[PDB]
Amino acid sequence: ASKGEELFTGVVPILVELDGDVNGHKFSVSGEGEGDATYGKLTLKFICTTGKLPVPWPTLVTTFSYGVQCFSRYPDHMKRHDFFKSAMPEGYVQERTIFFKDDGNYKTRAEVKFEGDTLVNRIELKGIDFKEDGNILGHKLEYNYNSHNVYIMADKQKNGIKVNFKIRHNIEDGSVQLADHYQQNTPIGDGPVLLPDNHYLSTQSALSKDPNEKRDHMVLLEFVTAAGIT
Repeated sequence: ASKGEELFTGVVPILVELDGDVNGHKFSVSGEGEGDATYGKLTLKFICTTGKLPVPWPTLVTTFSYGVQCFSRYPDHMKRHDFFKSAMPEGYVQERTIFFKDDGNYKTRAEVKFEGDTLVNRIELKGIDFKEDGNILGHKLEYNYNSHNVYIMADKQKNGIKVNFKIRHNIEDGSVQLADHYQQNTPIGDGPVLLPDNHYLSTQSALSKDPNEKRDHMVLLEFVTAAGIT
């Protein structure tokens, strides 16, 4: 019904690459998996290629995925509102500032585009102002994830979208660390893109470990479905 969709009818290979620096600590992670937009589902495995990840794995989930929202299932009646797939194959730039409450912040820039037959997400991250005793550099986060809604509005002026949401990360003492996300997506290409009416993406994630894997790693399963328009 609209072009770009067609790239996503089957199961699509995903490549994720991140280079980061948090308070001066540098690290890289690579990830691979597959996305099925028909079901609204992603499976990804991430490996820290530089040793042991210096921040908790859960703090990077939205950066890696929250990272490939072109795999969202859009119900037929709101397929006119799917910015993410409409920007493909050329892709889009995704930028965020993520504010951890009472702590530092991540600033990220990513490019999400087709390189051949695989969808690749290449990311740069800088984090600063983190306390060495805080929930993040202290590694007090539980290894798990909650459900969140991700709110989307068009930004007519940038030919893109603005996205806001707050992540609730469970701390191992029973409290919650809030992570306020501000996001901006703009097409890499020249062509028209679909600028949406306000809606949101219902997102669920589950984190596990491959018990055969000796590297520091995260396995991520995620289900994402668009909603909010009648």
